Amino acid sequence: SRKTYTLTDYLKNTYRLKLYSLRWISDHEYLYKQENNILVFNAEYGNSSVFLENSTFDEFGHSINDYSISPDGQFILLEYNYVKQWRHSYTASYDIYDLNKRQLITEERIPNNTQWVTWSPVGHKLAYVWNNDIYVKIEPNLPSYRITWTGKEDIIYNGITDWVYEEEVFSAYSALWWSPNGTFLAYAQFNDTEVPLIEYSFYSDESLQYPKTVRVPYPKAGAVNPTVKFFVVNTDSLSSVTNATSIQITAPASMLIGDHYLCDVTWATQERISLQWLRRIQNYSVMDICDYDESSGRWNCLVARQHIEMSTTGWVGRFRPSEPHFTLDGNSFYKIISNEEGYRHICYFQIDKKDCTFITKGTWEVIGIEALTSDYLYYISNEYKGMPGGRNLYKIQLSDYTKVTCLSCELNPERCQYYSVSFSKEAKYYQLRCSGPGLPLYTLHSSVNDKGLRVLEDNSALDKMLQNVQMPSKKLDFIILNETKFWYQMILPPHFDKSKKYPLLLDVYAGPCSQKADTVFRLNWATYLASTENIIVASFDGRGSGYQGDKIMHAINRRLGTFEVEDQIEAARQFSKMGFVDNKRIAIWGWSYGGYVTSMVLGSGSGVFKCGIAVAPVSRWEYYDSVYTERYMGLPTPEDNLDHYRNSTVMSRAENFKQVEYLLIHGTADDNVHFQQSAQISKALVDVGVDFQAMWYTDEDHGIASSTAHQHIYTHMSHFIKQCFS
Amino acid sequence: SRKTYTLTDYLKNTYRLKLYSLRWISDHEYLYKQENNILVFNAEYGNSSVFLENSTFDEFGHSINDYSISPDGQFILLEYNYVKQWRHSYTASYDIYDLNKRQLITEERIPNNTQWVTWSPVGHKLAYVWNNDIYVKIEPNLPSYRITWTGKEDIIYNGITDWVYEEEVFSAYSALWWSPNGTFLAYAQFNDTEVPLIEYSFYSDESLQYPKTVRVPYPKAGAVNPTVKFFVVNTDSLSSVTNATSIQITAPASMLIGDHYLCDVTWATQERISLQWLRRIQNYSVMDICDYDESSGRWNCLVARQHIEMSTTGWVGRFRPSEPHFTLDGNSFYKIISNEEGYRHICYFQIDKKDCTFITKGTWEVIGIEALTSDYLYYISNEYKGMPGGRNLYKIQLSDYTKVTCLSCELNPERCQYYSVSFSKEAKYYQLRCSGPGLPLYTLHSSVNDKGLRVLEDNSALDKMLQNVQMPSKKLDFIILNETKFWYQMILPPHFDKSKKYPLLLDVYAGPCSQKADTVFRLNWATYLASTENIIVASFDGRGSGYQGDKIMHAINRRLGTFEVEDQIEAARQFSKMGFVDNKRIAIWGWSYGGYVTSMVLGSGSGVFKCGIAVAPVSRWEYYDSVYTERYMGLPTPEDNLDHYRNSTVMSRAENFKQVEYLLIHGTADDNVHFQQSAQISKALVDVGVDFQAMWYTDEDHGIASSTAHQHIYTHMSHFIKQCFSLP
Ligand SMILES: N[C@@H](CC(=O)N1CCCCCN1C(=O)c1ccccc1)Cc1cc(F)c(F)cc1F
Ligand SMILES: N[C@@H](CC(=O)N1CCCCCN1C(=O)c1ccccc1)Cc1cc(F)c(F)cc1F
Repeated sequence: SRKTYTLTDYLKNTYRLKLYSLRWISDHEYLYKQENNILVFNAEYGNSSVFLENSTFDEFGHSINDYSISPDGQFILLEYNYVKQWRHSYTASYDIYDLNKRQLITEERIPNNTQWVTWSPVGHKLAYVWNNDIYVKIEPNLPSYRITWTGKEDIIYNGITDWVYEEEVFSAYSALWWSPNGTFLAYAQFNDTEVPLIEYSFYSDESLQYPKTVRVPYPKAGAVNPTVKFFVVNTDSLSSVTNATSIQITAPASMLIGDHYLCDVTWATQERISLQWLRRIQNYSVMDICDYDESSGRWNCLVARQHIEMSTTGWVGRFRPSEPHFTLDGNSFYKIISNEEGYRHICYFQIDKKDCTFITKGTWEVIGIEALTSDYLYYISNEYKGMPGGRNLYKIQLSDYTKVTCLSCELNPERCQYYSVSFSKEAKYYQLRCSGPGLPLYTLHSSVNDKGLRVLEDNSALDKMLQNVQMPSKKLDFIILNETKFWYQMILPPHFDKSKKYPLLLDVYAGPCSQKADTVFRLNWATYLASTENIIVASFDGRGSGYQGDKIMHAINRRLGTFEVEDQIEAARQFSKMGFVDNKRIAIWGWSYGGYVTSMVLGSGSGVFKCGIAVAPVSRWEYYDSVYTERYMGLPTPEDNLDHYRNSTVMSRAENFKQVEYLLIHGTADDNVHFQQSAQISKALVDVGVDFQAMWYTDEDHGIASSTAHQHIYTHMSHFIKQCFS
Repeated sequence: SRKTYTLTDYLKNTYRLKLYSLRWISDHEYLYKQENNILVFNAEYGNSSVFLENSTFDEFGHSINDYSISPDGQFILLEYNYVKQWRHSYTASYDIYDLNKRQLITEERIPNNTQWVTWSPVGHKLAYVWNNDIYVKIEPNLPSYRITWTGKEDIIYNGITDWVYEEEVFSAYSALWWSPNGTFLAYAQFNDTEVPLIEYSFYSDESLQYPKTVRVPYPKAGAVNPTVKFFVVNTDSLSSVTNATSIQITAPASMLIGDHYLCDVTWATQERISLQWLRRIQNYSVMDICDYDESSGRWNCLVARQHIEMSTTGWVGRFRPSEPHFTLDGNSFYKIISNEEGYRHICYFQIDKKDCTFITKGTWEVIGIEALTSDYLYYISNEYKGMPGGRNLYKIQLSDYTKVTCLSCELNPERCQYYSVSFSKEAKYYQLRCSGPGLPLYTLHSSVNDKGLRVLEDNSALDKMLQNVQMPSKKLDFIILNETKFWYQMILPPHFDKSKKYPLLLDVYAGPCSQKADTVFRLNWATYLASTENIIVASFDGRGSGYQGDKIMHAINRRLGTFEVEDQIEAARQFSKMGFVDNKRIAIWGWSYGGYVTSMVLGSGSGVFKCGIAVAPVSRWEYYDSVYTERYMGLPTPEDNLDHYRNSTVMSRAENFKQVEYLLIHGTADDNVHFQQSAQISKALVDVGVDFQAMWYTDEDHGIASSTAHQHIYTHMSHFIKQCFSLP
């Protein structure tokens, strides 16, 4: 009777989720990439027009992987020769096409191996980074102006982030921010001169005779950190004369006293820029608000405008201090910050008034501020039904905080409990995106009335296909631990009979401020495990998890590898007694932080797990990068937290692996969690004589994401799970 | 009923083979280390005396791992702070103890981190190498004389070999040879300046924050090779004046025309040194014989004394040209070289007469020349019973080649078919060492009559223990392939019943000039597999194997990865039809070259094997070192042999692993077969989508020999074999 969602269905993508990625180019229209051609839509009525033909670039000779249309609509940026670097960085080649004259610009071309390119927010200026230096192009076909002269590979970074700032703070390679009307181009500069280098072999294609040694400036816990400087250049004064003058914005003095980080940059108006700085001990941050001094030429940040955000229970912000959203005139702003009760809510600030006023409150949290008009502030929160794993769009009346309206809650409560949104330029319209618990549903709305204009994509195609297959169901609920509730989720096999006993796989991540129990619909490896292998796949959010208040999130401050691993153990202990769970067949797996936790759990000696898999695990915190590790662990010095750094390694628990079956997997070219970390785990297991399974993936990084490696690791892990369970 | 030889018995060494390692210090006495104390024995009667007390070094503060007594008997060299490097090289600290005055010498001490130390053959001079430079000490307590000033880590090596000369040509770190009475100290110097570097990560103890990158000058196939120079210094002219004058011995011109290697140095008399040179294409070698010119001060090598040794079927020598054994006056010498029929035999040379005369002949081979007197030449060969896997000591009368006597053959034919020997200084006595098929047996003999003086060690202790356990048996036999015989051996489970069907594990190495089928008694992993798991463990010697003549050994010249892998397949195919072998459960494993072969066999598509294990395998020849690879494969250039270099990779056979269960294992710090090789195998397997098992050993090298790693790999492989055979 009917088939199931098989491993091959997962690996080969037989059932695909349709999306509807649009890009607003104004307050009334958006672009819609349609594989071949790019269309422009009228939000109000839904009528479209071909903006760019599929055939426009046949005889280009190069495969284009992406394109960027100037705010103007006058030019289009073509990206090709894409070569991936880290999680966000990459280099490519670029050609600009003039839509005014259907020509391909041929002069003063952007160099090959360009590191980053971006239009100004208005008109058609360009800033790009090449050989670590910043360049500006006022017109697509005119010579470009060199802004920085200090770029040097692996040493001086202008306009682009070094390894740790990319991964841990800006989640981007770009370190340059244009002012709203494009007059100013602000940028950061990173000096990695004394940052040690992580080195590892990269074998490359078979033809390479000698393996290459990759070296990337990467500061591990407690090591020397990159240093940073911020600058602002006026792109209307480049003219031709001499080298552009970049005005630096320094300090704050409370930051200069020791190591610190630049952690946010947000333009407030044409002449006001805000900056957030974080001390190396990340429980204290400062926001400066700097104004352009037309007579002086410099930028001054009035101490009256300085705001301090600190924490006494932990670090500041979910992963870094949140970003400010300024009102039109730039004299006030809204920002998500922790409550006195420990819940993240929106607080209203006057740029020159120290105390703010919360506009939202309650035991739930604002996930993020989505749009600000002079009337309303739109935000996403998990307030609805009191479930931390749901997401809904709300709007709050700026003149009366009592008038808060939920805009997504009731649209289709059965199928939609997790939304994200995308507003037009002046928030006249917004696209709601529901991604669970039912199939994704994309809709378009107009802010004046909040009425739904139409359904953009309802995934009906996928729906027809999935009713021919025995799909698994998902249960989102909670259990109680010491007077506080903790949520969990279970992917249940089809025709789940609580009478029968099922094996159970604990899918874990559990890093600080994470969430594995939610209402999102997913087609993944767990779908296959439940549907075909009839394995229940659970996830639990214990101490340390986020979106539930600092009492739960900061529970692991300076204590990684303790409560989050114990709560995973307690959850499974509780699941085993549920009645539909086979005690004798409970397993655990995780990737990255999940791998760390999975390994700490298997070596805890609990005896609750038969077997487990850890993919690219951290094994000891001194091996991970400073910005992340230190944020939760402090410095690994005897005066600070070295003792716990030493008490929380997977290696120290080697002996207890005797009791379980373990699968350790790691990519050899992992630039993030160095192969080193699993190399030390295997060496410790060998030293006490415990047998285990292993698999290395040659040249794969932290994502083990090449087509073949991805297929191979899941296939390998599937064999492992079925064997431990049958 | 009784126990078996278990995996734990192997990993924990519960049944140990006793040895009797002696060291001759004269023609009448030898030393015998007895854990605590070192004794000196009188060969004639067997009476001993305590030479050095166990307690002599209690308050030394350092654990001593070895010691060397000067030829004199006057001093003793103490080795401590031993830190291993490659297969033979290491650094250590040294202290000299004066036995004349029971004192520990405290002045002008040998440096810490010394790379190599050796007494002169006579008296008590010392030569040692430190920071790549040569030093000489005329007296243990006097300032030493710096001989070389060019040493530079990883670049210029004086008196010590670089990585490839250590592994492939001299099998030692030492590159210095004293003359017979210690007057001259000859040495080689290696320049690795343009040799590329192999680089790999070394993780070290957990406390290392950032992994270290090791880099060692290592020339892969076809790359730039180290260059070499030979020198001779007179240690009686060091006196104090100035820097010692080292006299260089160059050429031969037939060698200087291109890349070449220094491949042997053998002193002939107090003033005559011989040297063998090998061209980079290793089918041609030249021997120079150089005499000290007292008036000139230099060394001249008379072209009349030059001898060429070349091969048209393959390379020269088993692994390099063999070494000469000179007669008293140094005007003649005996050397093992290939026959016109292709068999290695002893031939007699006049230093200035071009054509030699073979003194042994037949379809068997002389393994090595063991001792030369004015009367007789003592040698080891596999002549007896026509079995290439046996070893016996023979003596041939130098005045009449017809009088050859076998000295070991009949001593104990049932238990002993594999001997090695150790002669005293002037061959007055010799120690025979039997290592199979029965338990090892060590005996002492006197050459005058060849009578047995006494049994030194008969392993009776082990014998008592082994009769309480169900030990396996060993069968040495042959099968015929295309009119020629090929030997094999099988470790058979106890109470073997040819009626029952047994799973069979093919244990393979099969590199050029190797031999896995022999009469040696062994206690290893195969003993456990047969005794406890009742698995038959076989080994076969096919084309390319040695000790059976060049027709078989050179069969793979320029053709690695072809006939030796095919013959392994044919052997297993034949074994599967034997009647006591289960077709459905045949597996294969090998280490190193064995790993390469095992992988080529599993990827051949034969279907004969269900599963197999490859430990530290070579995967493509361009990744291995020049001296070894090129010897059998030529240069990897289109004009030469690049096509076969490309046709013989494990990676190209990836698709055929779909049919088998494969276990790939490699040490991440393997400086010999770089992890790189298995990294390319796994990446090729992943690319065609074939599932397999893997295990990396952090910081372990080509031997995966630390105590814990050794135990862990055998345990892991045992689980894999039992599961593939459906036991447990
Ligand atoms: N440093 C972590 C950054 C991180 O958690 N990010 C990026 C910064 C914003 C916070 C959310 N997070 C996401 O980018 C993300 C990263 C990794 C898994 C899921 C989601 C990445 C990370 C943490 C670890 F504990 C690992 F071992 C591996 C890893 F990549
Ligand atoms: N290069 C080889 C040197 C070698 O065979 N030696 C050293 C030089 C004298 C000839 C005999 N041989 C011995 O040292 C020895 C080494 C290894 C196994 C058996 C015997 C070593 C070797 C060859 C390979 F094909 C491997 F992949 C690994 C390896 F160690």
